[PDB]
Amino acid sequence: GDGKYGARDADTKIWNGMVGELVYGKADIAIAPLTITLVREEVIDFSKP
Amino acid sequence: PKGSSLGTPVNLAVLKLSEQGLLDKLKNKWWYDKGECGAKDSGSKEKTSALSLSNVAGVFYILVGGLGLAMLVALIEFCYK
Amino acid sequence: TTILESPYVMMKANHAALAGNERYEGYCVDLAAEIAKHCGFKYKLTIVGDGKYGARDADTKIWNGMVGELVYGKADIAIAPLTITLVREEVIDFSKPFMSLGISIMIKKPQKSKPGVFSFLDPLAYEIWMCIVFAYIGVSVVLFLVSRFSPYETNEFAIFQSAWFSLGAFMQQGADISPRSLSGRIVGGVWWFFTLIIISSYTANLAAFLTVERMVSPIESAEDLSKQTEIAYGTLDSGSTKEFFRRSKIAVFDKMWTYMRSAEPSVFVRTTAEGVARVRKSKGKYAYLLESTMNEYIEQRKPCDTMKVGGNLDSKGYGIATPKGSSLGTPVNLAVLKLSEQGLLDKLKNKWWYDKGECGAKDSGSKEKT
Amino acid sequence: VSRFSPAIFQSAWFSLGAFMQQGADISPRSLSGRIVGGVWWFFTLIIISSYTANLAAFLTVERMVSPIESAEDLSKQTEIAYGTLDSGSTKEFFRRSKIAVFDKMWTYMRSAEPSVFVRTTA
Ligand SMILES: O=c1[nH]c2cc(C(F)(F)F)c(N3CCOCC3)cc2n(CP(=O)(O)O)c1=O
Ligand SMILES: O=c1[nH]c2cc(C(F)(F)F)c(N3CCOCC3)cc2n(CP(=O)(O)O)c1=O
Ligand SMILES: CNC(=O)N1N=C(c2ccc(N)cc2)c2cc3c(cc2C[C@H]1C)OCO3
Repeated sequence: GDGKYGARDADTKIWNGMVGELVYGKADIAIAPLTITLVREEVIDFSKP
Repeated sequence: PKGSSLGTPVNLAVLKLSEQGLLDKLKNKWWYDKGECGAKDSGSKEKTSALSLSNVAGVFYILVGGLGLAMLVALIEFCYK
Repeated sequence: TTILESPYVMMKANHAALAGNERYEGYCVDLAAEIAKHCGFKYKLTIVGDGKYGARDADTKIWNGMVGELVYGKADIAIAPLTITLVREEVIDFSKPFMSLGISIMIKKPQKSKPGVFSFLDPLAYEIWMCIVFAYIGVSVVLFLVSRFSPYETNEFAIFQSAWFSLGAFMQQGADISPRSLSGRIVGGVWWFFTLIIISSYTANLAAFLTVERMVSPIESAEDLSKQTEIAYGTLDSGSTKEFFRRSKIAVFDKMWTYMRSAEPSVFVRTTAEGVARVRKSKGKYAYLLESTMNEYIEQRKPCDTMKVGGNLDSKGYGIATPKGSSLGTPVNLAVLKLSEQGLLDKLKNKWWYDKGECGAKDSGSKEKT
Repeated sequence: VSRFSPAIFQSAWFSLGAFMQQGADISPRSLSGRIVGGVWWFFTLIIISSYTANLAAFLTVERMVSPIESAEDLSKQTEIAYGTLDSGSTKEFFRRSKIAVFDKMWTYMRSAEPSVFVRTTA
């Protein structure tokens, strides 16, 4: 959506981007250059780099 | 997604593609093969080890020009009987 | 469980004194202490059996090493530099990689002093030295014509004698000419200025390289390393480094692999120390391919004559191996990322590679160019 | 290459005038003497050029030394050692310092062989 990366908002605290689409079940997988970070490993799982 | 069926198979497939060499092959395919600058860019064997030819060619040109002017002078000298 | 290898896990100077966890020091010991701080658990450091890495046998098909100790429940976790591979992910779980690596080239540090007859002409060029004689003969041929003196008036002609006079300009400052000559005055006038600029540039450039001695002569590229046979290059007798060149799809690594397979003498060595010794004894004529983690450490140790040239070739990494279905898997998987984002992993890397490295920066400035 | 038709003083006095000046022209003017003096002038030219160039190299590497009035640069060099006292406030000050300069100095003094610390000030 609108070219958003896996990022969690600060005010509304809503996950937007590929991680957001995976959290709310809108998508099944995200084969994209997504950096593995601790903030995203908590909500969605990551494969080996 | 956490608890999805595709997690482990993709986790293993990434390692399978990296150990086979397909990931590096795709990297070289879409980065260097399709790159407009295929070979090395602006890279010489070594960055000015000595002196360049264009650097002395000007002195050589002023030498040739002086020799030509001296030939002209000799041409007007022998004609004077 | 972890393997005793330099410098990841090393025994202290007083290993016999005291007991428990103080007997070991290194990178993985600080990493284990930090994991126990960010996860909270009592940990006991144990050495792997007879120093075996994570490898599955071919005949008996028995897992030996750290991976084996986790499979049969002999150990609970393996904080050790274990490479993440597909064959090991099937049996035991892996945490995110805490350090990336790749196969690199190690060569001896090149010497700068190069005395000899081949270096006196280097300050100018291969072409300028061959052009100064062309300018000299171009001046001699003009001296053949500009040698015209006043005779009452189809000439006396100049043979043999003209070349004699012409040869004089190369020795003396130039000109030579004939007395009371109008055109030779300017022939030698431009010649003297030309040779003056030439000698001035020669002396100036010679001074420039007696103060700035850099002399970086390695190609620094694997593809040109395969395109030359003077400096040999080899890997290990057995291991993933050799197998990577074996099953490689890129034509560069295939050329390197054919070169190493049809190598006389054989470029492969049994141990890593044999490759390091061959690099240190060949005086820059041998190269050794090995993982970058060991290449950098050998470069950071005495006698500092080894150097890691170029970059990595493949993308692999070390990760903490956890047993399948263990409680510590996910907390360690998250703690690794937490330590990487804080910067403690890179801080330990700089601590145990460069800070404690025998090869210091060396005194700033200084005078070693006599 | 001179008159040698069989002690000769003629060819013993001409020799030094070509070593000094530039060329090889005396009373005789022979081409063979030109090629004797032809390589000599180039040889001595290379010699004087290299002498002047190296002299510039030692007038350039003599005034590029750093005296260093700043402690930070004193820590960046290891030929000239620097130390404090075995016990006192100076050593504890280098111990509990938050600036990376004094921390580098403290690590240098802590991992010093031979020991840079002394018992007394004298
Ligand atoms: O998983 C593996 N991890 C490894 C880790 C290391 C080290 F760098 F020490 F950590 C080394 N060495 C490199 C330098 O020489 C001494 C041992 C070998 C490893 N091997 C064997 P390979 O098959 O030759 O790669 C593995 O299999
Ligand atoms: O309050 C303090 N005032 C101090 C005053 C002086 C002096 F300069 F002589 F006045 C000295 N010396 C400097 C040269 O070495 C001989 C004695 C030490 C002092 N110390 C000990 P510190 O713990 O090493 O600083 C103090 O504690
Ligand atoms: C003791 N000599 C020495 O250390 N070198 N040789 C000189 C050199 C000095 C004098 C003369 N006459 C010729 C060469 C040289 C020439 C160069 C150059 C670098 C040097 C420095 C080293 C190789 O880079 C390009 O050219």
